[PDB]
Amino acid sequence: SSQYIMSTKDGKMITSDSKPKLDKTTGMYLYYDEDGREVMIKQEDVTQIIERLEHHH
Repeated sequence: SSQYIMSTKDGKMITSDSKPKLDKTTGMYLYYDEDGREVMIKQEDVTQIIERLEHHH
């Protein structure tokens, strides 16, 4: 239900409907894209992970 957004050091922004899972072996954050499969983003490229809560449930 919560909405996730990741901010990239370069200034970009990325959304996801699932909590991105950090893979310490590769320092890669796995997450799911809109209408699609999983995708990868480097841990070091991510400045923050933002959770936006749902309240109208």
